[PDB]
Amino acid sequence: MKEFYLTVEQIGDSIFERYIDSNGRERTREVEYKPSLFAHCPESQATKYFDIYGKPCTRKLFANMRDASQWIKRMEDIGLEALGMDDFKLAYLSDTYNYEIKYDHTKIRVANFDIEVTSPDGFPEPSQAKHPIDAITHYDSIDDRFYVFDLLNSPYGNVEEWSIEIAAKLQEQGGDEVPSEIIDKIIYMPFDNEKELLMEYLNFWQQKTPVILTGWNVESFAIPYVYNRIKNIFGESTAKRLSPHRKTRVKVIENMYGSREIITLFGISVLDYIDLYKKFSFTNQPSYSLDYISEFELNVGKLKYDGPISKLRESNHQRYISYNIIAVYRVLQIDAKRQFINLSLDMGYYAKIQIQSVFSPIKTWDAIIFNSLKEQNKVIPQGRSHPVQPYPGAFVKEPIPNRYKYVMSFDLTSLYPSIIRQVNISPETIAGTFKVAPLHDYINAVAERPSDVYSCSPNGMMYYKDRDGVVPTEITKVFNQRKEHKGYMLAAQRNGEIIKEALHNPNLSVDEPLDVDYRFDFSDEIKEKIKKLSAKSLNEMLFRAQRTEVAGMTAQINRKLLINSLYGALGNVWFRYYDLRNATAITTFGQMALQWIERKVNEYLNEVCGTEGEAFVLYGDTDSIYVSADKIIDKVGESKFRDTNHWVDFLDKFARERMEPAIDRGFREMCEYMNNKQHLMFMDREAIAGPPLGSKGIGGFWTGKKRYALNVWDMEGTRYAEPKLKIMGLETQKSSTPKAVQKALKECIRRMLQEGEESLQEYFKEFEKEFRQLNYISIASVSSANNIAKYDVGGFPGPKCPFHIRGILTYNRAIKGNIDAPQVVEGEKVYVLPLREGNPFGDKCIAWPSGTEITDLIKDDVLHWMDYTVLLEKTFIKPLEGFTSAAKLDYEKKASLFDMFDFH
DNA sequence: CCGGTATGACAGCCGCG
DNA sequence: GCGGCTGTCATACCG
Repeated sequence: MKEFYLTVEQIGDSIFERYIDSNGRERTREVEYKPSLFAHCPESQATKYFDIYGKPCTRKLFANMRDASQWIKRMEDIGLEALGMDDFKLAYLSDTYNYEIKYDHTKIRVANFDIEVTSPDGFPEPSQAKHPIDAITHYDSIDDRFYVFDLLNSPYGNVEEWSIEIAAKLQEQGGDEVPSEIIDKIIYMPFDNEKELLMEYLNFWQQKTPVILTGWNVESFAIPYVYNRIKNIFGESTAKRLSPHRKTRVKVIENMYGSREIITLFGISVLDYIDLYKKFSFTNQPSYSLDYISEFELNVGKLKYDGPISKLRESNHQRYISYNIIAVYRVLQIDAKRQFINLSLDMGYYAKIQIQSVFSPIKTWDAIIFNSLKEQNKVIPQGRSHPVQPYPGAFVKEPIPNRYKYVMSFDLTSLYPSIIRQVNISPETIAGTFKVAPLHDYINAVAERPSDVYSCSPNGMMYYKDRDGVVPTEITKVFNQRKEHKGYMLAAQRNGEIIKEALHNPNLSVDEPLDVDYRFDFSDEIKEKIKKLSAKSLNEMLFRAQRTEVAGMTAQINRKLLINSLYGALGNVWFRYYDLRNATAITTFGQMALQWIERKVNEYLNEVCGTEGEAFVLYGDTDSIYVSADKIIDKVGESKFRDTNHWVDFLDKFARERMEPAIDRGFREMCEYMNNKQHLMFMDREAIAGPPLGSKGIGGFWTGKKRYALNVWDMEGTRYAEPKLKIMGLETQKSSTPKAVQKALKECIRRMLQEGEESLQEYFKEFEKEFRQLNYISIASVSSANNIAKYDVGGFPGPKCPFHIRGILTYNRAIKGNIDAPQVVEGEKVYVLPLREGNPFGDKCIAWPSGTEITDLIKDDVLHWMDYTVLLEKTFIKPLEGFTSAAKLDYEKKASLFDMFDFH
């Protein structure tokens, strides 16, 4: 097997590596690595090393890393450039592994653990770690076992041993519903005192030292609590043993608001699943607690207990231990579904970085490019501490707030990556500049042609058409690998079809699955002697065909993620290949591309419909245009179509045959006008919107920029049997909007587009009467709690104090003295409720932590004073007028027509 | 260490017989 | 004060 790294660290003049060797064993080694940095040299001096600009460089080899970094410092103090990879870990990875890394996850120790800490005085702060750790459940991926460490005696109670018999029983049989899947995998270890527990867990830690450390909030709680607990009882030297290299660092992470501290454990890659979820899930959640995310992903019911957390070990220790195990297991079930760990491994090895760096698009691309350039014997440029200034961005069209019956959308393919390739945008390819005219003049093509020899962007940038740019080449590569892994996935899909027919007529003798590649599809030379084989062997040849089929998509997804993350990296000042003018070029071209095609789509549709000057494109956002298909329908009449599906077919056929080539011809003209290297503005039909045929619905409406709703029938050649609502930017798609309200507004939107005015009025009328019977959680708004102390003046709302903050300061007055009550942590989101005049609180709102039921100390009175009428107006009625006034509909039986004009 | 533009809510300011 | 208008802040969205 091929050798691969696990963790990599720099300590002083030696790098510390953990790795799997040629025999599958986990090994560690200190290396006094000899790095190589690069300086500018005269022409006459010959080497094979050149920078990205094609300028000669001399490889300067250092004895140790101290000397290397001391030299960079000296180059700064005078005004010269120090070329090469300054991050010596990365340069080491590339040297030890100068080939395509193929990893085996089975050999990688992935640990996820969760601790329990009984704390009667509120949340147990990890910095102090003053309370005994009374439970640790530690799962090891290699062992496939759960290791349970259970404290039996503490200041907070003497408890009996946890029973694995009871833990298996049904909820109505004695509690604890630990699944059969993991019951055989639990290893239970009770302890007489805390010192024995921590010491045994630290010995356990030495034996099964995690390479990847995961869990929920593990970096902000579990790690720093365990480390500080051991440090305070035993000492720093004992606590530092959590690092296999015996080195730890206390790191202070600071946001734009607030500050906290984490512990770095050199020799361990920490992938907190909360951070892993937040980055890769691509959906904002009202709460980021484990129980809420588990509910979302796994559909698993509420993990319920009796009383508060701080009294659960004392009252039901059996349930206390079981809920610590399930908590670990939930993170395991989520990973089984989303694969965010395998993905972060697959991306990390591909780029040849340390796995924690995949949280940073910067570090990843910095290494992928570094790897390719290293083969070319090319030298990477120096990082320059560029200042921060926001460059211009995407174009968004202002839409007329109206109803729109029929809409066809058209989206461009990977717009920004495509722009980079089309114009050849890269640091070294910057050819020159030209005097620019207003963007409009380029959109309308009246301004003189920018250049006869160079590839151009509307911001005044010129790029060589003959050079192959470092950035564009590298993104073409990833684009090609994505394209190549279709030739592996679909190739297995061709082979997966003739298995059910192969097993339909088999002949058994000897199980002989001959070695033939699944990535490259089978030919008639192999297909002839593969169907007459054994019946039992066909199952294994299908099992490995499915293995390759998923593996093809797994790598394919990682390429798209890499594609989509490039632009953001190029726009980041801390990026090695960052250039202000280049990022401006990517974006301004996009501004042109969208408006250019808008101008072309209108001109084309005017010619075919006979009219002149009418606006067919209603809305355009970044890479997508929206076209009103009203006149196209009216051209053949609505009553001529039999069913809904018959007019969806018509617009689909029209887009395909008539509109696509018009779009295609328009962009080719733009490529020539700009003198670009390659035409890559491919725009294909996205969505087809409209009401049911013979119905009083409106089909779609806009209220403003980034706020619209459509009734979709087809999305890229896929016909929905039942129509889907594509709501974008409206309240129903916002995390702030209450749950019951969220669904009721969506239903109002559904009744608008599909059923008409009369139906909307009927639903709204009744949702008034039974509004008060709905759950109080489903009618509370959600907001992030930031800068609470900034507006806090002795527990009182200060100058310019927000509404959600005003609720937290009413909450603090309500929990006055009670250290048992749940706390509002800054950064964490909170539920918001309004309460009427005459309330026994002070202000007019109250806010409690999100994802939880409000405490019994105030639920007695809050569920009594909360103003529904104000809540009905603020969260439901006001947003509804937003929709209805824009759609030209009325939600209420009789409204005056005059109450729409601004008047005197 | 991946620009654009919406709504809610507050506070300054101007003219308000 | 009572609305209107506008700058600001905070939050959360669209690509």
